[PDB]
Amino acid sequence: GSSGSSGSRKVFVGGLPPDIDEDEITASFRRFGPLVVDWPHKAESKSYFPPKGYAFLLFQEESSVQALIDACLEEDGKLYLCVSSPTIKDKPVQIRPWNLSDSDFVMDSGPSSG
Repeated sequence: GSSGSSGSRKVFVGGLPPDIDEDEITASFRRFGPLVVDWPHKAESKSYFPPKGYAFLLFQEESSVQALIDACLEEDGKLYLCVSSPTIKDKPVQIRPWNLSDSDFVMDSGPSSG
C-alpha cells in the first residue's frame, strides 16, 4: 500500500547547492513535466539562489510528482534524487512531496533501547 500521487503538486527539496538558480532547479526537475520553483525570503533577497540549500517545486500536473517519486531512491521513508552546479557535483537531495496526513516514517537521533 502506497500514497501514490495523493497530496498536492508542491514538492519540497533539501540539500540544493549554494550556487544554483531558479532555471537550473527547473531544468533539474523538467524531466517530469513543466513546473515553477520558489523559496522563503525570495521577495527580499539580493541573490537568485535558494537560502540554506532548500526550495519548493510546483508542477503543472500531479502525474509529474508521481513521475518524480518513480525516479527517487529511498531510505527510512525519505526519498532522494540528485543535482549539481558550477561548485557542487553528483549531490544527493532529499525529496518531500506535500501531503498533510500522519505516517510512522521518522528516524531522528537514531534508535535507542531506553
